[PDB]
Amino acid sequence: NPIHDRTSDYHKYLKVKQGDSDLFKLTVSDKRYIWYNPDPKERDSYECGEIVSETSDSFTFKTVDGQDRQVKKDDANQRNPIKFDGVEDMSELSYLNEPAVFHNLRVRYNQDLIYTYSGLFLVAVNPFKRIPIYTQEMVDIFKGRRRNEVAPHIFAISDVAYRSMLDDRQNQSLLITGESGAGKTENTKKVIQYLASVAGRGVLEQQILQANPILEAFGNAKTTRNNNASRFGKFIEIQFNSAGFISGASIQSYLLEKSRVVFQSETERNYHIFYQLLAGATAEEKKALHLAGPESFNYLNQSGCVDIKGVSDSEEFKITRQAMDIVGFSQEEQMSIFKIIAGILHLGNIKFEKGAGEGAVLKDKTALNAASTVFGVNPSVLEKALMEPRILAGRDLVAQHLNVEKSSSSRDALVKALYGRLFLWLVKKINNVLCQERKAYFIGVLDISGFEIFKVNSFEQLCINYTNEKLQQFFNHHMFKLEQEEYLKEKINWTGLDSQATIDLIDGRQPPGILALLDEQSVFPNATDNTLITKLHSHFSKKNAKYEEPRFSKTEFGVTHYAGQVMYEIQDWLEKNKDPLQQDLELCFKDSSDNVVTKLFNDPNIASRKKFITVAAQYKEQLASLMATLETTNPHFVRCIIPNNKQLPAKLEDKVVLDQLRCNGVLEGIRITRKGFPNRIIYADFVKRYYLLAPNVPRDAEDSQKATDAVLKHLNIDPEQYRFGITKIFFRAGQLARIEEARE
Ligand SMILES: [Mg+2]
Repeated sequence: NPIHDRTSDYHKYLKVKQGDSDLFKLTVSDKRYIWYNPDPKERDSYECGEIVSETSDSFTFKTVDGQDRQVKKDDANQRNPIKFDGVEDMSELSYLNEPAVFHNLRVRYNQDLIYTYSGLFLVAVNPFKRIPIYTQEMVDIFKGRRRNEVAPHIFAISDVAYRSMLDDRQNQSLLITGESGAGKTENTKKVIQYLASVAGRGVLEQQILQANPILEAFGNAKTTRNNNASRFGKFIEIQFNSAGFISGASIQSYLLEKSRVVFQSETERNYHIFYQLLAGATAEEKKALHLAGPESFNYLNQSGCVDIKGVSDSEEFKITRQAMDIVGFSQEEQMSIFKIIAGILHLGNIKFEKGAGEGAVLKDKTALNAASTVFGVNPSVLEKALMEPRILAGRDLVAQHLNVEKSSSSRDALVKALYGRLFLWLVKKINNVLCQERKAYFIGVLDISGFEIFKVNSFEQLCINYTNEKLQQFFNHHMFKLEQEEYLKEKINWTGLDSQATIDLIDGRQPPGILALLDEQSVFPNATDNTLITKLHSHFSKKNAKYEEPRFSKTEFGVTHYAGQVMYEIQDWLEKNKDPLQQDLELCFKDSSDNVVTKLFNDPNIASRKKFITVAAQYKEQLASLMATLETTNPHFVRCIIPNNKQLPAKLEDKVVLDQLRCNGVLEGIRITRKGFPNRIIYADFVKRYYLLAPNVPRDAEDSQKATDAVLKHLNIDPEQYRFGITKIFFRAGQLARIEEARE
């Protein structure tokens, strides 16, 4: 049994290596240390100082290069005794200050132990290298094991959720969030791998597993932070019958980055599918789709990057086509998907020219025709809908001759609409195959970004930060409910409203919040960026404590989020909220001869947001349905963390890491925890380690509570620092570290 065989891969890769002995005496030391900042302007870079003496309210310590500093006891970050280095749950630490939390993570990360609990959270730090802990053999170890019987792992939280589903008869959710490159999608895939194995058996399992490469081909791209970045969020429901076997699955997607189709920043790529197609198509597909190399398409030849190191786009095309076969897209469906992809690239090569007054005409029709052929549309109808759309102006419908720039924007809008709708069609198609109208239970997995705070923040950042306000509020309420249950159950008296202001500033109706004011401006076609930002300042500047009008910028505003202030710029929000596409372009493509393209334009479930609503209103409603579903589940929270910004292994950077722990709720959770009784230990466990600290207890004394009390009395510990629970002693912060340091 690998859990008990210390030579196994389980022990080597997931545990701190255990020596011949764990006796208290091995770890005895008279040194006491403090974590301190060598430079006080760097709040989260620490070094270890040896305390050399103390007064009533201060410590004096030696810094690393020999200099005496002093610190008030009340301000000190004491270092946990060495036995605590490597513990599997931060809730086991006696000193719970920030550098002590970072130290335990780093100790573990130094041994390639990338998973560590913190109370309710599983903290997962990307190793940026392969560690072989996700094999079938590794799956089998976690089957049926309680959290406290096996090491931290995404498989163990997956098993606890599965058993809770079966035992409590309650749907479950796993919320997996964090920065780009942190590992969320890979962990999401491991949860699905795990459930398919413990609960599967089959062709349905295979289809559920193959849904993923399809959506990654279409919704992931190389960015500067991740070679395989997800540019859409997702919520996957894995469905079960009441006997606990997988019966189905459903996928909801969110915030697909449609703008990447038409523009990529330097060294970034477009969506993988465009390179796959070009690399992987047969000679006969290339000629039928009129394809050349990526250097021949404006939508793929601007960033300077068409290749990803270690990735073969033609081998990935094969993988994507195999996935499609297995889910059951027909050969004709697949061809039409590739026709849409090829036609977008052809659209992007249309070059608009001035032909007189502007004008915009097409002198070479080759790209127009190629696009028209592949989409099944009339090129003369496409041409006019692009450059001379008929516009309603009062009661008159008149063709307006657009100039080159508006013609080019309209073409871009068409491309983004084709891409967005195709993606939604793909999701619906996969759902039609996988989804069970009659599931008994589900485990839902959310894989989305945590808070996004960039150098520039725009409408999509406000959306995902609004989502993360809700999810952090949900976690807070959950944490409050479970802590009070724990204290109740052990009979111990100790005794997200916070998030509501920010949420109301964003989504309030009366008085109107930011999205309501955005939506109001959206019915006025001549409203501008300036009219919108002015309205926002008029309502909130100096009037709402979570908002800030900048000192100087005229296009930005600040929101105080859970994770700190975010500055947003409002350029183009009015356009983003309406997502406009000329009606003559809808009309052109509504009459397509292609059986996929017609759906993108004639099925109102795909072609339109529902009835009339804006993009913000739809985002608010989809978030409220998501929250409604999560509130019916027993949730589990996974916080993925990136160790540095360079995609390098073995380089865990304190400032990068701690900033994420502050943003994602981990440090706040600990700060709240550490105030009550954070260490709660099964009496027999306590006795088993500490019996030699007192006379006449019996390492296995049958009366565990009494023997615990014997040691506490013998050491004369202040009774205010502990509480006897029905099954555990509860300790205030620091107390257990002082017991660990007592004399044998
Ligand atoms: Mg991802």
